[PDB]
Amino acid sequence: DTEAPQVKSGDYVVYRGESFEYYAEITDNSGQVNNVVVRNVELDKKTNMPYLTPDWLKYSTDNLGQPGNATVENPLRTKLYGNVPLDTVVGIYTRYIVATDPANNTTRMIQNPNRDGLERFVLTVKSQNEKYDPADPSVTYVNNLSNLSTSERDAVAAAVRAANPSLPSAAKITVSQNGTVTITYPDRSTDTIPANRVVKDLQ
Ligand SMILES: [Ca+2]
Ligand SMILES: [Ca+2]
Repeated sequence: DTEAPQVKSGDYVVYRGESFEYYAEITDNSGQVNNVVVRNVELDKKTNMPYLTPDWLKYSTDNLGQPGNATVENPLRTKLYGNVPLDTVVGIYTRYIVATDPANNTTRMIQNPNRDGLERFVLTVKSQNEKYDPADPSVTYVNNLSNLSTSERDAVAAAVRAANPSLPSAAKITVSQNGTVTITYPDRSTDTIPANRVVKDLQ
């Protein structure tokens, strides 16, 4: 056996403050894979060993080291998962999935976008606001569209929550002097709802 295992992955998106779960598929001409490693291409400048960042990106593979566990008909599944911290940066990470067969052939890491979705994958970390699309609330009637009272602002905030049960429980809903709504997600990103869908002049 001189053929390394092959990997089929994809483009993975995750969101701060949210959990994620993706599955990559691994095959080998022998039908058996003994190890799968998800890793940065470069070695940890300290231990001289492979590592994986971000530290919140985890992986696990069931049924390693068993005959017939990685056939083209029934590929081996590696789970990539985690909970994205609220405080991590938003950005892209390009990482590699490398598997080893009984002959100790291991998938090669090739730094080329033409390998994206195979053994190389791009993990996009977006802000939490990008997971949600706030819905307009039932309008609140106000005396003056240019100068909302405290109680009118409170009522708008409640109306926005009532119409958006899917929003993170810890999101903060604030309302400006003209009825503009800001939804501040736990990761501090924001969405806005324009006043003209939220408030109406009483008269
Ligand atoms: Ca092989
Ligand atoms: Ca949004």
